[PDB]
Amino acid sequence: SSEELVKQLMEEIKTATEDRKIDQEVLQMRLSHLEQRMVEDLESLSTLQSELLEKIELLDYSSSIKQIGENLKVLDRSLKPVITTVSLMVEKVDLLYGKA
Amino acid sequence: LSSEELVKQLMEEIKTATEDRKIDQEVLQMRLSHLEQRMVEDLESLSTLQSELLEKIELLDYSSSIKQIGENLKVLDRSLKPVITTVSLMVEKVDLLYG
Amino acid sequence: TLSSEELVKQLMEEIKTATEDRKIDQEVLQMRLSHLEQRMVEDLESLSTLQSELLEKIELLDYSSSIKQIGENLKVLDRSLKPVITTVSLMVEKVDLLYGK
Amino acid sequence: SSEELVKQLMEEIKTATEDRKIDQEVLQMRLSHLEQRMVEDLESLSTLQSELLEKIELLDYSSSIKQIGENLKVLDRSLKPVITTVSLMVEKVDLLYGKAAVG
Repeated sequence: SSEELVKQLMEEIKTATEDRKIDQEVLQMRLSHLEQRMVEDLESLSTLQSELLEKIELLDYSSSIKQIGENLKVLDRSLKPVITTVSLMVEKVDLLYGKA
Repeated sequence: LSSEELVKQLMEEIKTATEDRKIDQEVLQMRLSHLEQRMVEDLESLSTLQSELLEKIELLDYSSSIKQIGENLKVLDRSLKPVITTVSLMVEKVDLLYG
Repeated sequence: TLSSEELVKQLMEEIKTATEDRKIDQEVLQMRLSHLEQRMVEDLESLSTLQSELLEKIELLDYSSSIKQIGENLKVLDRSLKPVITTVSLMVEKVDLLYGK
Repeated sequence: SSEELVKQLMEEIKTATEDRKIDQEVLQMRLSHLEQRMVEDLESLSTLQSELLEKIELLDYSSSIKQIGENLKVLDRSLKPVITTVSLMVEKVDLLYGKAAVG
């Protein structure tokens, strides 16, 4: 019963090492689940992030707005000569109208 | 200092250490599950925010307003120098008729 | 030179030093997960903030009205010019006919 | 078969201890893989977000759109007299055209 206490105990360590074997199964099951959920979800986020990027570059109107701006400055330029050419016609027409 | 008493001491040392290791394992299982639940909670939030960025950014669509302005700017261009030039011609033609 | 009783006692001091060291080793594996959770919590918090700060910035970059106005003002300036263009248009038809004779 | 039992038990404990030592090393190894994957993925999201913060600044036309609004108002104000002036002048051309047209 000292030699039967060693008997029982060698069965406990056999028992406990079987338990530990399953305990380590469950652990791998939770680890893998986290790793797989991390790529499903940290990945999913990256898609949308990049889908947003697409639309940000599809709503770049810097070129259209630079151009509108520049076309408006051409008109505003041609105002100078226009007023000049009109003012010379006014006196010309004023002269014919006084000497008709 | 018996043998049957000293095997029993070692029996309870091992029994304890086995109880300890089990707990350690259940602690680790809980911490892994907690981390995964927290990560999911916090990503679902970010994931929602990013969908409302996808919509909200359509506020920055001006494609149509911008085409209409490009065209009205052509209309203005035809409304100025080409008109004056025909007027200057016209005044030239009247001027001769009075000669 | 190995009494059964003496091998047991040696096994108990052995096991005792292994149960202490097993303890420290497990506390480190535990705190590895606490450290990673925190790291993840902090970085996702920062992400979330920027996301909100981006949302506020999109609202500060809506010049949709300010563009519609320029769109309209410009329609108004063009409409303001049709009457004079018509007048010139008619006078030119009349003058060119007389000049061509 | 007292000392030879202890010596057998000791061997069972040795194989149990060393199996555990390895399971710990295997766990430490998956944890390092987890730590490195998590950090690499979070650094990517943080990279891609700060690239987002920059691209969106390209849609800040405020400076341009003020200048457009400004340059238009000028033109619109600067044209009001030019319409008036050409309208009076074209009426006078009319009155001159009438006489030239009968004579």
